[PDB]
Amino acid sequence: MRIGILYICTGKYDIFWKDFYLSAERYFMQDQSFIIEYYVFTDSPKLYDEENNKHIHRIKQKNLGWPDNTLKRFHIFLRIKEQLERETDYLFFFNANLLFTSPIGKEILPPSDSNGLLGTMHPGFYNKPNSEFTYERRDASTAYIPEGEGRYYYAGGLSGGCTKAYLKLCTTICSWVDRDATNHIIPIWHDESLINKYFLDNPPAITLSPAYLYPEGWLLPFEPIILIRDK
Ligand SMILES: C[C@@H]1O[C@@H](O[C@H]2[C@H](O[C@H]3[C@H](O)[C@@H](O)[C@H](O)O[C@@H]3CO)O[C@H](CO)[C@H](O)[C@@H]2O)[C@@H](O)[C@H](O)[C@@H]1O
Repeated sequence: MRIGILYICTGKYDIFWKDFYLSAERYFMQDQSFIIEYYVFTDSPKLYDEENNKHIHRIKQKNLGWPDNTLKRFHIFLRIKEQLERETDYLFFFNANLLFTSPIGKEILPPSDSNGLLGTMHPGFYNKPNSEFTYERRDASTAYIPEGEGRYYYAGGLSGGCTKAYLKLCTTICSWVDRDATNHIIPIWHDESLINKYFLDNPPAITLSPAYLYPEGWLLPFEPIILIRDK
């Protein structure tokens, strides 16, 4: 019924919201079965259409700068954590620069009987062998994986699940994030690095193809469902 969308645009990144939002209204989960809430974490004063729409929730979040912008992701999600458990059945995170090209239905929702959790295959690694996966390799990070270990390389920019299951992931990973800071370790790919470990312990109930991560200006043997805008 309810779909929480988590979205972060700080500094200039807010220039992505307008279109992400618009496309979402056309394509993403449009069935009267679903009510979509938008949690948009930003330091910008006003979003687009934020005045007319009651489902656009601006959350005041200052600019953390790179990498902490991406690194602190679950720290930032967890501020409204209690709100999130109230208002949403499912959560999904989109990288700021995504654009919906095609209709997305209930096909992507993890079942009940599952662990249900969702992840997308990184577009750069879908055609490569796991030696080529950019997994954090220092056993000093929480995000470390043994060489020749792991099934897929998962992307930072789209993830989700049952609200209860994806939050456990935010807190769990949020903690790993914190442990590494105590060791002065920053995983190589940051949150992506860490989510891949979690999805190693936790194979995701749904693994979406790279079509959902299709880069703008790459040729790939899929139809793009979701597109990645190029800066
Ligand atoms: C899709 C890509 O996302 C950002 O960069 C990601 C980076 O992309 C590499 C990819 O790893 C490589 O295999 C492919 O052939 O070329 C891309 C070069 O851009 O991959 C790492 C994983 O190691 C992270 O996922 C990075 O976020 C972005 O900055 C790129 O512009 C592009 O949109």
